[PDB]
Amino acid sequence: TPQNITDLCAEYHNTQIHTLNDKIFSYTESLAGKREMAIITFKNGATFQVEVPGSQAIDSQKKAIERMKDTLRIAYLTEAKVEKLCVWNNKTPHAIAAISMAN
Amino acid sequence: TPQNITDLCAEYHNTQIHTLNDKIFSYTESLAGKREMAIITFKNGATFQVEVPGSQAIDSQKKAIERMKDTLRIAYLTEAKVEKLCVWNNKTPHAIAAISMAN
Amino acid sequence: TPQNITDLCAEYHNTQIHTLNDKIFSYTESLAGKREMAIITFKNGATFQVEVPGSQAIDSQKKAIERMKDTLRIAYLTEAKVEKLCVWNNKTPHAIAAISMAN
Amino acid sequence: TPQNITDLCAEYHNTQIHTLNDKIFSYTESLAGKREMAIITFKNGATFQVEVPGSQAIDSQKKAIERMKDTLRIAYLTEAKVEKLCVWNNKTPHAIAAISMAN
Amino acid sequence: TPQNITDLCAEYHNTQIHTLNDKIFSYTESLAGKREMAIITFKNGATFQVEVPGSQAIDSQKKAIERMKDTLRIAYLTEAKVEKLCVWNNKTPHAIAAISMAN
Ligand SMILES: OC[C@H]1O[C@@H](O)[C@H](O)[C@@H](O)[C@H]1O
Ligand SMILES: OC[C@H]1O[C@@H](O)[C@H](O)[C@@H](O)[C@H]1O
Ligand SMILES: OC[C@H]1O[C@@H](O)[C@H](O)[C@@H](O)[C@H]1O
Ligand SMILES: OC[C@H]1O[C@@H](O)[C@H](O)[C@@H](O)[C@H]1O
Repeated sequence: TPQNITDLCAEYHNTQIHTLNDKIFSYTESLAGKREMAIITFKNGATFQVEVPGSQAIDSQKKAIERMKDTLRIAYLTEAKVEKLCVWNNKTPHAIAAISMAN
Repeated sequence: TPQNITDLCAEYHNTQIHTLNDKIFSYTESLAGKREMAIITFKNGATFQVEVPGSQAIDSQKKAIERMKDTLRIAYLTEAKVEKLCVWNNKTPHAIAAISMAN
Repeated sequence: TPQNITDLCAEYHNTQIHTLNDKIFSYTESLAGKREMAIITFKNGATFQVEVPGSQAIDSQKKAIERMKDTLRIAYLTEAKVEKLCVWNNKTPHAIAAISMAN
Repeated sequence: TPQNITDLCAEYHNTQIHTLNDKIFSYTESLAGKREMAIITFKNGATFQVEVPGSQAIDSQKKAIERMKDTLRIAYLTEAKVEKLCVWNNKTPHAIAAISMAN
Repeated sequence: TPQNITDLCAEYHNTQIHTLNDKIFSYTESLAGKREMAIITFKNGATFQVEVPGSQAIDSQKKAIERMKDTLRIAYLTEAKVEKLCVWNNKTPHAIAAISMAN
C-alpha cells in the first residue's frame, strides 16, 4: 500500500503528478446527459476533470468518484490549498485520480 | 470532452449560456408532492430551477441532480459567486444543466 | 411551474406562508421508532415539524424529506436567515412543505 | 404529535431527558467490527452513545441513526450548544434517541 | 459496550492507541482502482490510512468506512484537534479503526 500520493500515482500507467500548492481558481459542474462531471482550474491555467463514472463501475469506484467531487467542491469553496494531484494523461482535460492537501 | 461550461453548453440543443458573476440571491427548496424542486434567484431578476427527475431517470442522472441541489445550497450559504449557468430554455423557469463558479 | 415559494405554496390545499426573516432558534431531531422527525422553533414562538414519511412514501419524497432536514440543520448551525416557510396547517406542529432563504 | 423533545421522549418506555445546555466536550467514532458506533461526552462527565443498529432494524431507523451521527459530529465541530438529549436508560452508556440544540 | 476509545481499542488484537492531541498535517484521497482510500499524516511523521473497502464487506462496515473518511476530511479542513486514534498495527501504514476528537 502506498503511503503518499507520489508513490500511489506511480502504481499506474499514463499518470503524472502535478504540484500546485494553490487554491482552486474555478469549479464547474454539469448534470447534462452523459456529462455528469466536474472541472476545476488553477490560476496558472491548468485544467482538470473528475471523469463521468463508467458503464456499471463497481461500488467502491462509484463512491470514490462521488467523494472526489465532494472534496473539490468543498476545497474550492473554502479556498483550501491543494498540494498535488495525480492525474491520467490519456484524457483531456487530464482526469483526477488522487489529490493531496497540506498547509 | 468540453473543457469549460460554454463549450459544454453548446453540445446540447435548447440550451442558453447565462452569465451572472453574482452570488445567489435566494434559495428555495420544496418537499411537496411532485414539486421536490429547488429554485434559485439572482438580484437582477433571473430565476432558475433544478428540474425534478421523472420515473425513468437512471442512477447517474439522479445522483447528478442531487449533487447540483447540494451545490446550489452550499453556494447560496457561502455567498459564492456564480460565474455562469448553462440552462435548458424550453421549460419555465429555465432548468439548470451546468454551473461554473469563479471569483 | 412555480417561480417562488408563495405561488408554489398556493398550488396546495391546507397550506400557508409564514414570513420569518430570522435565523432558527432551536433545532430538534429524533431517531426514535416511528418518530424519525425534526422540529424547529423561531424566537417569536412559532414551531414547525418536518413530518415523518409514511410506509408508502416513494423514494423521491423520502429523499426530499431527508434533504429538508439537512437544510434546516445547516441553516440552524450557520445562523442562516429563513425568509419564508410554506407549511401545511392541518398538522400540529405545522408541517414544512417548502423553505426559502434570502438575506 | 409531540411539539418538543420532552414530549417526544415521553412516548417511549425506558427513556429520560438530560438537560446539558453545553457544547459537546469529545466526539468518538469507530468503524471496528461490531462497534460501528459514536460516543459523545460532556465536561460534566456524562457519556452517551449512538447505538450500533440491530440486524432487524428497518431502513428509516437506519437512516435516522446515520443522520444522528452526522449531527453529533457537526455539533461537536461547530461547538453548538446541546440543550437536551432524550436517551434510553436501559443501555450503558445511555443511548441517544433525540437531541435538541439551542443557545 | 466500551465507553471510550481506549477500552474499545483494547477489544481487538493487533491494535494500539496513538495519543496525538494535534491537527492533521496532510490529507490524501484517491479514487484509483484498487486504491479507493484516504491517507492522513501528522507533523511528528505518523502516517495512517483508511483501508480500501473489502469486496465482500457488509453494509454496516462499508458505511462506517465511508463515514470515517468524511470525518478525516472535515477534521483536516477545520484544523480539528485529533485526540487519539485507534489503529490496526498489522497493516502498513497503520489503519484507522477509531478516532477521538477533543479540545
Ligand atoms: O479507472 C479509470 C481509469 O481507467 C483507465 O482504464 C483509463 O486509462 C484512465 O484514463 C481512467 O479513466
Ligand atoms: O405530502 C405531505 C402532506 O400530505 C398531505 O396529504 C397532507 O394533508 C399534509 O398534511 C402533508 O402531510
Ligand atoms: O430503537 C432503539 C431502542 O430500541 C428499544 O427497543 C431499546 O429498549 C432501546 O435500548 C434502544 O435500543
Ligand atoms: O475489520 C478490519 C480489520 O480486519 C482484521 O481482520 C484485520 O486483522 C485488521 O488489520 C483490519 O483490517
